[PDB]
Amino acid sequence: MAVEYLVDASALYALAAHYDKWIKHREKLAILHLTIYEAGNALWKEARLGRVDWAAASRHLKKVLSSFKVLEDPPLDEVLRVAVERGLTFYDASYAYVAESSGLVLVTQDRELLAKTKGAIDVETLLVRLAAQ
Amino acid sequence: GAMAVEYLVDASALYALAAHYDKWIKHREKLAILHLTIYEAGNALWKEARLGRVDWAAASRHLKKVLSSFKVLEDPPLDEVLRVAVERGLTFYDASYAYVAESSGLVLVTQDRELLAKTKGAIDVETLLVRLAAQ
Amino acid sequence: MAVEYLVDASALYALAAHYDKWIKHREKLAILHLTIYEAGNALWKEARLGRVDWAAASRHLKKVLSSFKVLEDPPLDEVLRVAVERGLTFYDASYAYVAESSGLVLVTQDRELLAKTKGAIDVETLLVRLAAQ
Amino acid sequence: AVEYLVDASALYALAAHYDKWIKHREKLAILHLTIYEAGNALWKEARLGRVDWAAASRHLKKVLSSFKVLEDPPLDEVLRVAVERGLTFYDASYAYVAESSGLVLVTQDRELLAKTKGAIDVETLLVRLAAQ
Ligand SMILES: [Cl-]
Ligand SMILES: [Cl-]
Repeated sequence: MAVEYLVDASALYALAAHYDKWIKHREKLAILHLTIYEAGNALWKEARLGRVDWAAASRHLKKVLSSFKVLEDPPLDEVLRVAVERGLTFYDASYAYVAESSGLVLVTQDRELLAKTKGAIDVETLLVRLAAQ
Repeated sequence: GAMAVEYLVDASALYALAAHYDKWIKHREKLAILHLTIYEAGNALWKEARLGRVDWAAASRHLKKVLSSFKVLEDPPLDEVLRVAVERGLTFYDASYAYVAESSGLVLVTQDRELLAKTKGAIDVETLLVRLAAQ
Repeated sequence: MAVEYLVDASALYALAAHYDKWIKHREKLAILHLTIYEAGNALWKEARLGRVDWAAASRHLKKVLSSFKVLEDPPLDEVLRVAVERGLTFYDASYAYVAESSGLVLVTQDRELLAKTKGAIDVETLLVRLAAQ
Repeated sequence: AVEYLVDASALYALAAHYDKWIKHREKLAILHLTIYEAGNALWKEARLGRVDWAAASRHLKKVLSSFKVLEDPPLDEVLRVAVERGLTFYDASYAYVAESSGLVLVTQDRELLAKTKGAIDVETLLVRLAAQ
């Protein structure tokens, strides 16, 4: 119990393939309402370019996302400031803001975020940390 | 959640409405947005700031208040939306709106012509304003 | 003209892994100027997401793009008309207009563009055709 | 000759200040990309209700045609500029050409103004032409 990591869309995407390795740790994981849509839009672009099992895959992504705790939305107010100050998009900035102000570890697969978010790690790093418990 | 909601407002509409507070404020219980709406409105203001909007900060505070006035619905099932996306040739983001409006029997208010076309019962901000003026 | 096919970003991106299969038919393969940027952006997103071999891969992509002939830019007002009438992005509409306008076969991996561009085909269909020659 | 490389956000604003720069056109160039980005912005406005999109598309055609068009950069290079300076491949494309070509990047994008040596905005470009 008690959230420790905030997972963004590219991290969630990577994680969907290691279900077993982390579900037992699902209590330490969270996302934003935003992630659901971003994961969806990414699955959508794949179906647009030919992914055949998009439907089945769509069900599995749904199951993966259901495993996570969902945090409250950050104030648009603050996020914009962080986006303007760090050269991030409003989307990425939302994760950086919530992670730092909430004292959480931001798991992302983006190189820009890892570098502009204090304490940010990648999916792999998250895995070693979880396996060590 | 609530139930006095008749309209689902999207980012493009919300943005237009932001400059017509008075005409709809007293009807607020009738309008709703999705969580996604918060980020989309933000991303739009963000782009203006990136392009040199002087008052982005002040404007962000205003946009914030405007958003606080709306009821926020629950997130839709991912798979359903993806299907609507694929079927009507919409982005997953825009399909989230079409699905929720039609699934809940709500009127989608959008400024996007494509959405108006593929979402049954959808109206634009102007149409929304007239309907409110008469009630 | 000897050119028969207009290849877009999604087509071009896949084609890059079947170099030998089309390189001999190259003089029948063309792209738009936009194609360069779109392809570079796709690789960029991959690097932003942790693609280690992005330095070397960008070189392979350059070579790939160099094998294609580059068509002249379409009229903005025409491309917009198509984008608005068929519900396509301006970028996508470009390919639709040029291909149909020039009597070429649009090769796209985008279901949306296939369904909306008269004669459009996918990469697989392109290969089988070149195979018959 | 060419002195300034104008991107999409800049090209778009300048389209309202035609008389202020035509006579200076030969000093103005874009990328092939600039055509697609401009058209995509008008498309968004048309999608969002703009009524005079057809007419507006013609004026944009004329404006865009008044600019020389540089050769496409080595996808090779550009990518590097973008990874290092945290830009997108599109923006980086402009930072590369202007620099590697000793041109002054003209952009309405704060992020680019700051990551491209000697880059200036629309207003800045307009005061200069006023002088010359
Ligand atoms: Cl960025
Ligand atoms: Cl679309």
